[PDB]
Amino acid sequence: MADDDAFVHLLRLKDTMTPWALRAVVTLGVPDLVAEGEKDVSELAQRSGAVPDALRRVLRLLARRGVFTEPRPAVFGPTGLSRLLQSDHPRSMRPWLDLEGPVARGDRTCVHILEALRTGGPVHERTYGRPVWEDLAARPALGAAFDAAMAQRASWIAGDVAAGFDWSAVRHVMDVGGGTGGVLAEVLRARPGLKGTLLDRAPTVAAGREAWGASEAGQRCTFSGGSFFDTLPSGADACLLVNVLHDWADEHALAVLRRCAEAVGPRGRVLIAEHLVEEGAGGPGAAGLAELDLVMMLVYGGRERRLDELADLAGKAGLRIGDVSMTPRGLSLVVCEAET
Amino acid sequence: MADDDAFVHLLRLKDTMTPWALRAVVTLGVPDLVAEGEKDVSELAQRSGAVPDALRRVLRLLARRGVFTEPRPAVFGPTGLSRLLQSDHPRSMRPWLDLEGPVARGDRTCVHILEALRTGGPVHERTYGRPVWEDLAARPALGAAFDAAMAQRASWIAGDVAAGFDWSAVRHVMDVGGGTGGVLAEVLRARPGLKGTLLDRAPTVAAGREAWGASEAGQRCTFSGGSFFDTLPSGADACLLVNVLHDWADEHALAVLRRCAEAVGPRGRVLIAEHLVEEGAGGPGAAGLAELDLVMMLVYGGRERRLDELADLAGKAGLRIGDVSMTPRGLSLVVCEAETSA
Ligand SMILES: C[S@@+](CC[C@H](N)C(=O)[O-])C[C@H]1O[C@@H](n2cnc3c(N)ncnc32)[C@H](O)[C@@H]1O
Ligand SMILES: C[S@@+](CC[C@H](N)C(=O)[O-])C[C@H]1O[C@@H](n2cnc3c(N)ncnc32)[C@H](O)[C@@H]1O
Repeated sequence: MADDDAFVHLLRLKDTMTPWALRAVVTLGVPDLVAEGEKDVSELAQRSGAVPDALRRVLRLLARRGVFTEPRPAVFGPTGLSRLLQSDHPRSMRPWLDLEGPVARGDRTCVHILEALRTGGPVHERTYGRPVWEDLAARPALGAAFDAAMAQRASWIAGDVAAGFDWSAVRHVMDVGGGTGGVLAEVLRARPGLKGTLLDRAPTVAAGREAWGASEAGQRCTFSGGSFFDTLPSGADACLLVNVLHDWADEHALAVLRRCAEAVGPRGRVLIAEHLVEEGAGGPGAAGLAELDLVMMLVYGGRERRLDELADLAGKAGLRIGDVSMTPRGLSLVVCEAET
Repeated sequence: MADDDAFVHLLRLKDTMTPWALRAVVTLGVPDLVAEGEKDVSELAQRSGAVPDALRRVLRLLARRGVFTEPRPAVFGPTGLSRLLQSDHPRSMRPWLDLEGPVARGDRTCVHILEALRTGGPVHERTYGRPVWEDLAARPALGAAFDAAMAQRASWIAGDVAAGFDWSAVRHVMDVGGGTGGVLAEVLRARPGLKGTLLDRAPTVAAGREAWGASEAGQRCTFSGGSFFDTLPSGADACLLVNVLHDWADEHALAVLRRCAEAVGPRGRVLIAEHLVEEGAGGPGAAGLAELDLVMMLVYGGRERRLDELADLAGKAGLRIGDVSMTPRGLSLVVCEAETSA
């Protein structure tokens, strides 16, 4: 009749084999290997690095959850769900579940949540020896993979941010923590007379240059490698913070906003774009954001924030909330000017 | 399926924050703390060992999943779900989720699942320094907590074992690997005429002696400390194996069946009570059993087995599979006898 069984509900929540069965199978590329059709375990185990027995058993669980079909014993075919796990797929989940990549690799922190509760700080260092940014920097290939994954998210959100802000009284925009520059590229091409500056890590900006630095919009952008905890390049009236504040704890997220305020001068405008948490939660939107927030606590030192917490940071960095809007999709867009 | 529906369902499957939030919060005793009613985070944080902000954010994820209530910001209260996580509770799930206890401790092995596909064998040693049995033996407190947690699963299935078998042909049963012996005890007083023996480790059985060795059932039961891989005690005409084979890789599980086949002699019984995996997809619990099988692979060297995986193992010990009937509660029961006859 209805969904009233508290015991069953608890069984849904406590499963930890399924999420790591899932991640592992994506890492070993089984969605790709079965995309064509039914494949028996001997074959799937050979191509990936796997023991046939173990893989049979891991796929059996995931087949009980509808990720794979098993029409006979030890043969596994594709489903609507496995389509979404393929590299092939337009909006693929692969970069977020692949343990080769840095994003899913950070989910190994889940086992250290107790220490995270004791110290109130991140546990990426406890899992891997160094905290997230340090070891993404010491392993460039991991850093490149991080940047490529983030570029997939940015690419979806770009056209919306470009439209979502007013660019009339803006002559030079700085994308601070802008990744490969997917958002800035859109802003500039949408507004032919804008100057741009991509500020990020050196190999990140350089990979961004290769991608679109030759294009019409690329010509009107300086690709400036560096750190946004230091002083920023001068002469930007607008600074753009698209999904960077939630990576950082309160003192560090503050320091970024200070450097952005410093960079834009008085009556300069710092433009923030995040998904913000909302007190009286809701269904799938708020639950997903609360999950993501624990990823921020464990991997990074960060946090998803409400509008009012964002306001407490802006006030301590000589800024004030001007115009809060929202993209027809849920991404909120806040413009901040200077005080006095 | 179609894209968005598939997408929704995948999000449920991929979530690793929730199940560790849940285990963290159970380890800290937050369900006990809110049993009386709403508590502020300040008090929860103070009474757990926790930073308030860290705990708050953990609790609001679990709030959106229905484990706790949050009626105003930063206050958390009990639910039907949290009631089941109290130590207090009769059907309590705390021992399966408390990371200070041995069961949930094993769940940390999930992060090394790729290594387990690489080699095939367990990764408890990779995670903790020793394989599951050896650091359970090296930490007496975990050893008792394991036996207390296994006795709770024994408690809910012992009635079904007694009525599920025919004890008429039996004189002296021996519950091999039987734990504290909740399955033997319910067997010995539901059948007054029988004798008993409980083989497990010495502190496991001496604790079982303290629990019910004084009772009327316990007077007829020899509480023997030992190892079921070595020669079993002499003079039983049946051996009982209640959820003991799924802990062991084929080769160790074989050795256990041989000692059971040897101990009873010809015209004896080896009675096996296990949850068996089905080739199709059962329902429900094939999902749950496939979940458990992955724990058995990662933590222990073990496996959930089909009837025929059992048949092969009993076969190689000179046993055949006789009667195969199933409990209402879903447990398969099989009487094994000597392979070759008359
Ligand atoms: C969430 S990401 C990318 C956000 C970007 N708007 C996007 O969606 O592609 C945050 C960015 O901050 C950058 N970052 C981290 N620490 C930094 C530092 N000290 N200086 C400059 N950039 C940094 C990362 O390299 C990354 O590109
Ligand atoms: C799954 S449990 C037993 C379940 C229990 N009979 C019940 O019905 O709840 C596994 C048993 O194997 C036992 N065990 C582990 N190593 C052993 C050894 N060397 N000798 C005897 N028993 C051992 C454990 O103490 C534990 O009681």
